[PDB]
Amino acid sequence: SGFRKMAFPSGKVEGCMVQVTCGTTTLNGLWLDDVVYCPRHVICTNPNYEDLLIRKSNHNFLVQAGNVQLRVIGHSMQNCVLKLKVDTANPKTPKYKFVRIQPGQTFSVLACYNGSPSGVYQCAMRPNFTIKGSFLNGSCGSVGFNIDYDCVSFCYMHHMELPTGVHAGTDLEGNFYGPFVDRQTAQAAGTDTTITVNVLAWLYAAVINGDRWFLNRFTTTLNDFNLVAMKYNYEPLTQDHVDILGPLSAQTGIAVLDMCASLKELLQNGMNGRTILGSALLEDEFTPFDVVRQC
Amino acid sequence: SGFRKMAFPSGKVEGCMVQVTCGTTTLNGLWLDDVVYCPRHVICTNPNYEDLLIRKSNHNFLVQAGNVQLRVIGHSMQNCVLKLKVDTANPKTPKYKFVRIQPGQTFSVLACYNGSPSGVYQCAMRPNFTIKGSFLNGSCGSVGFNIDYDCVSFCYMHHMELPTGVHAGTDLEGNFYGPFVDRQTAQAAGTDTTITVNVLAWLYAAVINGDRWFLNRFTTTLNDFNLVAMKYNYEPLTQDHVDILGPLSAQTGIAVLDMCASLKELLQNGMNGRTILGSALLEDEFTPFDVVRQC
Ligand SMILES: *C(=O)c1ccc(OCc2ccccc2)cc1F
Ligand SMILES: *C(=O)c1ccc(OCc2ccccc2)cc1F
Ligand SMILES: [Br-]
Ligand SMILES: [Mg+2]
Ligand SMILES: [Mg+2]
Repeated sequence: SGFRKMAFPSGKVEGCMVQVTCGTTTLNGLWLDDVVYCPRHVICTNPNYEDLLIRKSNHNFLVQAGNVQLRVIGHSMQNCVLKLKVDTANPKTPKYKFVRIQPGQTFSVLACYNGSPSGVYQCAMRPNFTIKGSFLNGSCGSVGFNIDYDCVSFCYMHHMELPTGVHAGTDLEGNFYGPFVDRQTAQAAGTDTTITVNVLAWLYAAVINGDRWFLNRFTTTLNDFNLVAMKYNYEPLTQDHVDILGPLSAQTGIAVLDMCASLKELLQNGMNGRTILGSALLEDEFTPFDVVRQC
Repeated sequence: SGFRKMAFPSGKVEGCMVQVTCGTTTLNGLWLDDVVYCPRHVICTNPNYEDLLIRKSNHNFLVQAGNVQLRVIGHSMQNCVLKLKVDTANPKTPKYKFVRIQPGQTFSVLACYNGSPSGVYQCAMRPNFTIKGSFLNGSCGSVGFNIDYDCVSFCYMHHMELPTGVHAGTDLEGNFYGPFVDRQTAQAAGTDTTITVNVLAWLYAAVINGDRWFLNRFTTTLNDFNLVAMKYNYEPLTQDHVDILGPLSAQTGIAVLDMCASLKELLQNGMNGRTILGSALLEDEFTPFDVVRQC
């Protein structure tokens, strides 16, 4: 029993983190096989990164894997990341993939400074393509990931913090999540919404854990629910979301539309001072998979 | 910016987790140098563990470090843990200590099943010596730890789940946290209280992150505050707690007793639908050190 914000074990990723310095700029890099990936921000001083990279030599890049220096033998830019070929393949390279996630999905973040991992925590990609992370100066290049069996699916590299305190980054192919750019502008996060399918998954988690006070005998229609969800700034719930919640509906014996009626009531009346799984608000950063994995 | 429940990187501990089987009972063990530590529960079938262990041979213990079997060459019981001497020292042994923590302190938990790490999350030792963990069948032997520089301070080994869904375990010397025993009784968690110094540290974290709506011009006395804290089931705040909060008080320019007046108001009036650091309730599982580490 119990339900916590649970991250994946970070060992396999810790073995891949390195430090990258170019000029007076230092940040984190990801060392997989004979390639080090890092944000192209490291060559900064409306910049034109194509020019900046042409004006650079392999010897301008100091790559340090702990107490060992790696020799850069080739550099190239892939969108907003840099690929630095090095003369040494990482002996700790796990089986891995580069995957881009969808809004509503979760991933574990290994916050790193000067190539040294500092902490690990769970994050969700918000509907507005930001993440509510925890990052200080020097965290550029920290990566987010999931694990399936033995394979590390990298999905996020950290770049910048937006004015509202939220964070923006790219996939490992260097393509930004959301309408953000790696330069100094007035860019701000767009209006966010609540991830409805996740709130429902979390309600199932509560039931599985013996928290049932919010349940009711009623059942609603998918239409009538979405009419209420939109009013409260919730994402629309689709039939695919219902099918995805299938396994949890079976384990608990509560039909999805039955749970949706409980959610509707919670939106319209609040919690009346009660809590669900130790929370006084509806949590939406647990996916259906996250619940099954932990329950 | 940002504030998350952040665990320590688990790599150094992942390399120490093994599987231990005796009879049809399998659970997790901690392999450090040439010793494997695990709960004495593994020799179970008001048991008398001294008898049970006398009736066992080194060959009755199957220890598997991944795909490699370890040969047990000696066994002994230290309170509620077992020490299984093996013919092979763990080459991945980090610098480590066995430390017992105080109620109110936090630690990272690496939940493990069949010797395989599954997830990592942050926990606090409650005033009643339970932890609100996330553990399923097979999690016996999962460990909690902190990291200081390169040294892993192990502080918890998981044993059992209590009726209310909370968890009880021991330090690595086999001594239980709280008045719990490793046998089947009606034992239940005692009444819990809120960790006041932690709530204050978390309020400082909010201020450091730009959440200031709860602040007020007032300041209270340590006496007058504790009179209110006791009413709301909060731990007493001591002058040592005030001194510990010193660094955060300096960084923010808010005297501790000034923050205590904000806390008093929050207890007496609630949050009026607002949130602090994304929470609608007063969070008490962040220590002052946790805040400094992350802010
Ligand atoms: C770190 O990797 C990183 C990446 C992108 C950033 O974008 C904002 C910015 C501001 C000023 C100059 C260039 C880019 C910031 C970072 F820290
Ligand atoms: C796992 O390691 C473990 C340890 C102690 C436990 O105590 C409860 C109990 C119940 C029945 C027989 C013996 C002990 C339970 C565990 F799972
Ligand atoms: Br909350
Ligand atoms: Mg219902
Ligand atoms: Mg005040």
